[PDB]
Amino acid sequence: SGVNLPARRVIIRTPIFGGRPLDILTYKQMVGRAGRKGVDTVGESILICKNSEKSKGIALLQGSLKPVRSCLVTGSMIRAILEIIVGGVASTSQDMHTYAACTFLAASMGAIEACVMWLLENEFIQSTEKVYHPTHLGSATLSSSLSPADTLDIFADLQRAMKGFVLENDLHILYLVTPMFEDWTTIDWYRFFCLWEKLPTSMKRVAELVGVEEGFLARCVKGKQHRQMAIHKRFFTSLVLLDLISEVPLREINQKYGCNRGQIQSLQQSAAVYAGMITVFSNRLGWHNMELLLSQFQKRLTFGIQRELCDLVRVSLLNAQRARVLYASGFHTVADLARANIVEVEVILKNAVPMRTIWVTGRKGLTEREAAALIVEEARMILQQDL
Amino acid sequence: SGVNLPARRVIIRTPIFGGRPLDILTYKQMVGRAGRKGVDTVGESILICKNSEKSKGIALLQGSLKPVRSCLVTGSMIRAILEIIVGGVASTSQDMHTYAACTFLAASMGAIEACVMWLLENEFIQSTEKVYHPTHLGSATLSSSLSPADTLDIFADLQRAMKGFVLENDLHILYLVTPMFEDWTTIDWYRFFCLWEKLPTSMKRVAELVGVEEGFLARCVKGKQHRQMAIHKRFFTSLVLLDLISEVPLREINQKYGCNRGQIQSLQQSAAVYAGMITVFSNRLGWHNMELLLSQFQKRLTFGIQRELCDLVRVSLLNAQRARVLYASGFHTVADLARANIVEVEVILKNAVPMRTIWVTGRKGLTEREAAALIVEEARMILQQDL
Repeated sequence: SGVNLPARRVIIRTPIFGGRPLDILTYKQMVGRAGRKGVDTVGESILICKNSEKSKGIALLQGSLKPVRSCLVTGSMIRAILEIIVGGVASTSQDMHTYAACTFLAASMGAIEACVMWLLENEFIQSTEKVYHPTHLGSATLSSSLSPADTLDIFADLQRAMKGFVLENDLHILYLVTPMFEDWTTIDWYRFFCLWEKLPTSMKRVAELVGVEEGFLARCVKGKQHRQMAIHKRFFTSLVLLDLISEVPLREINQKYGCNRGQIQSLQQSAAVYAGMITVFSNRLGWHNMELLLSQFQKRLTFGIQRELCDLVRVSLLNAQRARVLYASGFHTVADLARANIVEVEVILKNAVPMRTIWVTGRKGLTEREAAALIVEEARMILQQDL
Repeated sequence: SGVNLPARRVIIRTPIFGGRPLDILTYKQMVGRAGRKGVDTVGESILICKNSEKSKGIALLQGSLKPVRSCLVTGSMIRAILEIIVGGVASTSQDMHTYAACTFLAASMGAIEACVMWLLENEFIQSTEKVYHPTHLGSATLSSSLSPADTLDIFADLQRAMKGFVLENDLHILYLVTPMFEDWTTIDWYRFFCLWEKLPTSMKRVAELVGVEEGFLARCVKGKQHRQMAIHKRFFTSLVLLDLISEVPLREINQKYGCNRGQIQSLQQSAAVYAGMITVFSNRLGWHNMELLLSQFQKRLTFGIQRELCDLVRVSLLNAQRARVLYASGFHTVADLARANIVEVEVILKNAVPMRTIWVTGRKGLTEREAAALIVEEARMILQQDL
């Protein structure tokens, strides 16, 4: 499903992918890369099958991808009506019924009117004379683009930071921006136990405040609760993210956290969007103090930087190390970095090694002389374009 | 200052005792045991002196006992007038001034009336038309026989356990009954730090609730606050006492807690009186809840037993082991221990070894057959005498 990777021959190992048979939908694009335009006159695919698996394998060759559905109580439809009656375009209930006539479900050929009552129960909409008007929680969910199923928990979770908050460490702030657990990595309980003990006094206070138990953490799982399970994995996700924003080596996290670099950036990119949705959610809800703490946490989770390098990182070619080594060069803001001597940044960028050898996302490789010039050149354009 | 120990010769090491010159008062009784009555016709005392210390040493010989004082703002006088006007005997202020004419200070030959004003400020006394009446705090302090200086802190300390309490472990209850630190032992910070880490999760919750800091505990003292000092040493006294009421061996405490067995009994006997004063203090103050929790903690601290052996220990001949081994013999209460077979308790008492060899306080040594018969015989008298 990714970027086009042309190749003359395509080989598939088994019709069974991860213990399950290969889907036809992904199979069409699975082979579709075979044959380069204007270079290769013939492209081929060789699916590999054994014993009785050939009967299952051949079915994909003569099979066709399944027809599309609408997937529309349903959690994907609650947001649908919330997206229209909160924007103010559709107010009368009868006109809302015509919206359900405009969807994919209607065009394919009851509970739609019974689903707005679900929103009525959860304070998302106030009932008036029927003509519906959004509430403070309803308008905040739409602006931040969260699913209404998740918001009910967040609203009761963010409001539980009202009772008690810690500020020495970023853990409690990070705990409220970790999205979920999904299946981003396989947990290691014994490894978590050793990490649980070595945690400092400040961080252990956070866990008790959000429901994580010191007495039960990597203790009962060894010897053997869905909402309690979604909290412990949420805490582990927050522990990993705190090391990410501390700029610890990514290799070191592997040796310490058990999850490899592939699932780390697939989480810090996903958790950075969450911090960009909680911040907007708290902005529209009139929580000006909470928006202050989470305002800078979207930029920190994306790039794995500290507070110091937030301004340096604004240049698109400084991801996580090209700004740290540059920061030690006496350049602490992007304003005066834009005025750096061109020949000066060449030597400092040469060092710190863990002709197109330096890499920048989007333009493949680059040479050091050009990229260092691009560091200043991009900094020129930022200073006057935003003022 | 203890029990008489006659001897024909008494020899003293140095006039300097513990880095200070020896007092005259203790010197009269220092060698007064020399010469047995009706056995020794001559008793002698030989003080050993060196170099120039002989001039200081001879002052002991020709010295006379220092004249007595009264030591009577003064903390020992606040209790003096509280103890009388709260009993109802002295009410009028002029009669109180007459009482101050009856003291040792008066008979030896201004601020007496000013010390009442100290009691007025601290709510110990309500002011009426001057005729004075007790308050709820004033009548509770007298009955429990606590110094008014200590009560002001206890009342706030015991009202902080009002808001938050823990019950799974006996630590927080023990924290409210540890008297002070005095100079019962020399603290070991590094050993406490290792002990601080190995504390379970439940006990560490108590320390944060009473002012003890996980971050600062055997951390700053190594690298280098009187009320903060008196709390940490209070916590150590409560930490030691919990092992005492867990029936752990006293030898093991020495290897683990660093304080010798001599200072342990000098604490558990002193801390047992405190539990007998806090319980009475809470009784008169109308706190019927922790009067229940602290009711059994005077007997536990005196004998270093658990809850199970509270009834067995009522017999004066079962201190801390003679009841534990007897408890495992199927005898769990003093009611049915009174009906035990005489020959049965002989064999069980013979075992558990860590003719008059078994020892009982107050009667020197005893033989096993007599003492085992005394275990039952004392239990006979208790059953009907108390009913």
